[PDB]
Amino acid sequence: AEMRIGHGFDVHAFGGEGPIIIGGVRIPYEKGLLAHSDGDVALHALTDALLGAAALGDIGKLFPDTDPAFKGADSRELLREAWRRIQAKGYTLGNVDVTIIAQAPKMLPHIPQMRVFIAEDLGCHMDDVNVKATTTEKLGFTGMGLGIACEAVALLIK
Amino acid sequence: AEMRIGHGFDVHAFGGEGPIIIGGVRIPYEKGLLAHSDGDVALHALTDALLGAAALGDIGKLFPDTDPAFKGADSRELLREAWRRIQAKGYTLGNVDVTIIAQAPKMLPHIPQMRVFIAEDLGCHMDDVNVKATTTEKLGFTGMGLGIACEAVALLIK
Amino acid sequence: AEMRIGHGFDVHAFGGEGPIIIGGVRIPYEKGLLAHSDGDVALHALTDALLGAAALGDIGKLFPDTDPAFKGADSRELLREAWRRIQAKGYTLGNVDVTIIAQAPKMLPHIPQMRVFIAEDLGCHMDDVNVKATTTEKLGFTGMGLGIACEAVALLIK
Ligand SMILES: Nc1ccn([C@@H]2O[C@H](COP(=O)(O)OP(=O)(O)O)[C@@H](O)[C@H]2O)c(=O)n1
Ligand SMILES: Nc1ccn([C@@H]2O[C@H](COP(=O)(O)OP(=O)(O)O)[C@@H](O)[C@H]2O)c(=O)n1
Ligand SMILES: Nc1ccn([C@@H]2O[C@H](COP(=O)(O)OP(=O)(O)O)[C@@H](O)[C@H]2O)c(=O)n1
Ligand SMILES: CC(C)=CCC/C(C)=C/COP(=O)(O)OP(=O)(O)O
Ligand SMILES: [Mn+2]
Ligand SMILES: [Mn+2]
Ligand SMILES: [Mn+2]
Ligand SMILES: [Zn+2]
Ligand SMILES: [Zn+2]
Ligand SMILES: [Zn+2]
Repeated sequence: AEMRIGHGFDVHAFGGEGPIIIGGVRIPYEKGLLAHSDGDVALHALTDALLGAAALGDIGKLFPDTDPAFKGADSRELLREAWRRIQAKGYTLGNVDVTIIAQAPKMLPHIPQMRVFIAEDLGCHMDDVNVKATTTEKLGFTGMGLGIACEAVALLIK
Repeated sequence: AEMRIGHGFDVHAFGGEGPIIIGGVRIPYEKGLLAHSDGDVALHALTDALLGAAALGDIGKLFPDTDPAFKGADSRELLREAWRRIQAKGYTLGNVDVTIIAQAPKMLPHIPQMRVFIAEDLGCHMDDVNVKATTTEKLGFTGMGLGIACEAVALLIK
Repeated sequence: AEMRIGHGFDVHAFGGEGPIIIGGVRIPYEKGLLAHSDGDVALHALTDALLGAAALGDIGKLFPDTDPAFKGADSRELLREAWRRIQAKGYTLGNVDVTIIAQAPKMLPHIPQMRVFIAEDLGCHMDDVNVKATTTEKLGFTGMGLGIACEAVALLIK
């Protein structure tokens, strides 16, 4: 059994009306997130971490910012699709860990539901999906409420 | 033997008198770090990386920002406590890698002592604990001396 | 077979004439990168991820900012040298995943060539090297075109 590591990172800016979608979960907030998809940084970062582990590039590589094939869709579809590909190459999920970086809104109440979504989307047990949040103690663009960042790592098995 | 990956990230802002505690080590600096605990970003980030690998959430989940149980303590206690929990679920340490992001102070002289602390706190050999530092070449909130960031990754074995 | 995780992170600021070197690849851009070496954030971050996995510190530890031994060289040499050391301790490459964080230039056309370089430098198959890019949607120092950040993770086998 060969094992593979992956990393992902994403940022999206605030704009317009709430809510925001993070980890599939619709979360109420004063601002919404500017996006060409649904702006779900958590799932984008996770997808990159997963793809990178399977050495398949990134989301922008699999789903061009323009292309007809998979266009203007919600990030859960993109996640499921990438996982389809990652499995086609003969990988199963080791586990994933996600780190949301945001000053607000409060993510912790929504994390259990995010895990239901991700566990479903990758067809695994919840105990292989972990999600956290942190603030930057009001420092930097996230700390000064301009956007949200997210990091994810992934482990795969062949 | 099943293997598990984890990631952690933390930021704290400068304020008041030095010194700062980073990786358990008390380091002299003009400013100190604003915190509800001892503001040890290195250990916080490590703890999250470890917890995330064991799919146990984050420090804020285990030790609420308010709660009586483990209150206003130093981050080495929180680290040891989380490791107690991570072991209770039947995990041993693969290895940890930590990345301090700070313009100053200079971290490199203190890294050997940080590793003594962490290796003790997780009850392992030093050769399973790695710590680095980097500046952001004067860019961003860390680069403009407003705070310190840290990243950690962890590998666990069941 | 024991397995080891590593993480790396690097930033460099824009300045002077293009081009920039990223992942060994010379990429045309209006500004160049301020550096004591060639300012290759991608390879620096990768090297730290690799060294950290082998618990050998960071690049600044192996190659002091001043030292005669390996001085003012290009980052591919530093990468190859660190890999020599990492192998001397009895490690082979599991895989690496790299994440470039930059508003511009566009990295995606250059990624295939970056992988040729890294795969050569670590003497492995391309399918063990993954590289991505992302913008911070115009937010933060990278988003406001002041510099480039990069993250890397690495897996090693003993
Ligand atoms: N400096 C950069 C940044 C991104 N990219 C590519 O552009 C894509 C999308 O960039 P983005 O930062 O807007 O990512 P999204 O969160 O919008 O999907 C990435 O997935 C990469 O393929 C690039 O080629 N060079
Ligand atoms: N956007 C956010 C940020 C943090 N959190 C939670 O709040 C806790 C503490 O946040 P923090 O950024 O002040 O972390 P500390 O370094 O102060 O421990 C985290 O551990 C999460 O449980 C959240 O629910 N939503
Ligand atoms: N706060 C810090 C930052 C960096 N360092 C050390 O200084 C070295 C170089 O720092 P740097 O941010 O300029 O890294 P480069 O990208 O210039 O190689 C690091 O590799 C660390 O060894 C430190 O001791 N304390
Ligand atoms: C964990 C990672 C990837 C850290 C990199 C730091 C980063 C992207 C800072 C954003 O700039 P900023 O918020 O400091 O911009 P400014 O302070 O200029 O508003
Ligand atoms: Mn806090
Ligand atoms: Mn430097
Ligand atoms: Mn975008
Ligand atoms: Zn995105
Ligand atoms: Zn903290
Ligand atoms: Zn560098």
